[PDB]
Amino acid sequence: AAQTNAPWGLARISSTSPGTSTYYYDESAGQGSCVYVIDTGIEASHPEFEGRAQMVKTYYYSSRDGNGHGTHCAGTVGSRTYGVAKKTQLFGVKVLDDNGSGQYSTIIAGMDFVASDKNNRNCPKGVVASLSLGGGYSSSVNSAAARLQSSGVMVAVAAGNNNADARNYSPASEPSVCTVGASDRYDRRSSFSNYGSVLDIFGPGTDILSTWIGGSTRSISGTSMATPHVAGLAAYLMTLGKTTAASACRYIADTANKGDLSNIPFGTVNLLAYNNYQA
Ligand SMILES: [Ca+2]
Repeated sequence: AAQTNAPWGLARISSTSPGTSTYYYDESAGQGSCVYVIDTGIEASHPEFEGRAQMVKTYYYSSRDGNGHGTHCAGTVGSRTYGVAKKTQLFGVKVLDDNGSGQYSTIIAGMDFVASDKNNRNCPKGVVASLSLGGGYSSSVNSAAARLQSSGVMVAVAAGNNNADARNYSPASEPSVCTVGASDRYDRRSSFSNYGSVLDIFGPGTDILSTWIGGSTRSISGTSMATPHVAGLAAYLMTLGKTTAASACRYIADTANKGDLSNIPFGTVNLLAYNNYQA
């Protein structure tokens, strides 16, 4: 399949080179996989989701995304126009309030919720979780992310936006998950992206067009935007049978575009997520 005039980040993850605008992907498009978006919620009624999105848990008085961030992330995972895995099922877990913040205890509870809830969902090709959140180092937050990954979910987490070593942030610093840095359309490390030996992969994170609340769209930037590109890529690859939840991060790193990013500090991977699709 070919989607012309796609958002630059979609075009980038199916290209060996920057500067193109068509997204190429196998038409299976993540069908039969599931992605949990653990964030501010998802505006499921948005047509871009085509009935494939649903809120499954909230820790607040409503399950509505009153912020937009979770809707944007979900859109990069799996919206029809802005998504990597255009046929995946999307499940929203609202651990962040409408101001975009959440207590670590609530975030931990939402991770444990996903580890159990996947047993209530039909995801024959596999389960992914996209965590575009984080704060300072917490061993409890890291151990919750580790449990989620151990349960058989491919966990993708944002590296953080501190232009610092991700070793000091959670869940970014949990070794066993897939920690995602951000790049821009000219293949630079995004100025704000964290770095360090705990990163597994980079994805597009600067000026990312996706869905927003009120049935709208907008471009925004962050490692929060890079993470759902990798989560959607994992779902896509698991539907194609190329990898499994336990192996997807390594598979993505093995098949990534290698050595092509600028402003990568010594000791940080220079790997950019790539779907290797050959039509
Ligand atoms: Ca890792």
